[PDB]
Amino acid sequence: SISMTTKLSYGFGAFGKDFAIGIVYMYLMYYYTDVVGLSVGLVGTLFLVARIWDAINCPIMGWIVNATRSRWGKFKPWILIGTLTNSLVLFLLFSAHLFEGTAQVVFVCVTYILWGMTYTIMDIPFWSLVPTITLDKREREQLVPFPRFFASLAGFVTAGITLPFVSYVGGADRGFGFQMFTLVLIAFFIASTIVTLRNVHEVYSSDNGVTAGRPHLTLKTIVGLIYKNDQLSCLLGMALAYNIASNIINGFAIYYFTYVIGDADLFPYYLSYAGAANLLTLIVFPRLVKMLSRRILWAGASVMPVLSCAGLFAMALADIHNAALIVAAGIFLNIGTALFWVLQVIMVADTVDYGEFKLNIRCESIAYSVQTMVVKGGSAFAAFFIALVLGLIGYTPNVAQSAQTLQGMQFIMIVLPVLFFMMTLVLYFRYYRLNGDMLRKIQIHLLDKYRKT
Ligand SMILES: O=[N+]([O-])c1ccc(O[C@H]2O[C@H](CO)[C@H](O)[C@H](O)[C@H]2O)cc1
Repeated sequence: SISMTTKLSYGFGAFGKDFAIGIVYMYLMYYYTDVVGLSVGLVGTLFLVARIWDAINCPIMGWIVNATRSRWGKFKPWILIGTLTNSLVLFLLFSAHLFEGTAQVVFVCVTYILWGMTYTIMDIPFWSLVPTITLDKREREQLVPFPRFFASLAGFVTAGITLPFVSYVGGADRGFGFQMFTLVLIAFFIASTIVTLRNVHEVYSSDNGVTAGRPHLTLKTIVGLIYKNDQLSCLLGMALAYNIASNIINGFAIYYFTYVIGDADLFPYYLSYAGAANLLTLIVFPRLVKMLSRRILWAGASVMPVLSCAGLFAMALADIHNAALIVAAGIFLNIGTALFWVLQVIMVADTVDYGEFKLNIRCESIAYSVQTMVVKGGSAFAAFFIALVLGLIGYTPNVAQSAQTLQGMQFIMIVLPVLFFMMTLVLYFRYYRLNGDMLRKIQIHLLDKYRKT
């Protein structure tokens, strides 16, 4: 039994954790372009460089978390530090409207990077608590839905309430409203950190005496344990492919809603229905993973978005008008993404257990470093592939193109995510082994091996 209290406290921790970044991810473009007034090229270059640099930084944070011998634990201290420092840096991030000229181009450039690193400090260790809470298949299956559901809910309520709050509190001074809302986020986020730190207790931590973890390891060694843990490498590839495809699809949606108005008030309906789908499929995930195989659910996680892509491909070939097609594609995609995230967290935990099984080392921090690194690098790589595709199609001037050229660009933008999803499902079914009796073997081997000295 995982104490219902620990489940709920981890859920609220995840809520506060993703409620502090959803605003950034979603409206930092709007803030920096519509409020601060910075060139879109500057913002894009900064975002891409920062994602690459944060992805490079992630394994560094994993090494840091692994080598930290502390009282609270090897995770909670960095969780607290990252939470507080990232709260401060988020407030500073959205306080950019105050400065002007180079002074703010530096400010914006200095805060943003600091916002990305700081979050890493708390992001890697937080999820590293999943493997230490339990080692059982079904207990993980019923543990992770709580945090994933709460994170998704944070994202959607952010989308719903952030603009109303800014308009009501600040009005003309939209930047003041943004930073006041940041304060709301900080309150929820710090309270969530306190809750998770107090009520979540580590059982199978690498800082316990019976575990096989070695604190005094090098950065070369740790990053090599990604390659040695073939299952973690397979997870890296799969998650990178899934993230690249999901980022391409989300960019398509951003263009087809922001630039192409489509129909008025289609985006609110789409967002509401898609959030319902996401949160519901997260709520029923234990029942589904009992009824259907975990493998079936991963296959579905990749396939359902592919069905969305195919449907809206058909819409591209025909008239791009059906709102039902759009909202149904969103529903399918959100079901898939929820399944993916739940299964991915469980799979990172399974990979740390398999690392102890094979290499005789327990490193949670590195597996979740791979998770976050892949989140950043998927966006970066999706940008790279999109730029390659657009340059190949002849959009590299970005001045004016044939309508047929634009439609073919849409077609390719649709097919590419499908290729990446096929990559992830193919790689999962060809190389991944931690799903069945192997999971039980690793669990029993670890429990039996957990005998002092
Ligand atoms: O498609 N998006 O815009 C998008 C949504 C959520 C997100 O956050 C996830 O990746 C983070 C990595 O820093 C944290 O692991 C966090 O816990 C995850 O929920 C990242 C991007």
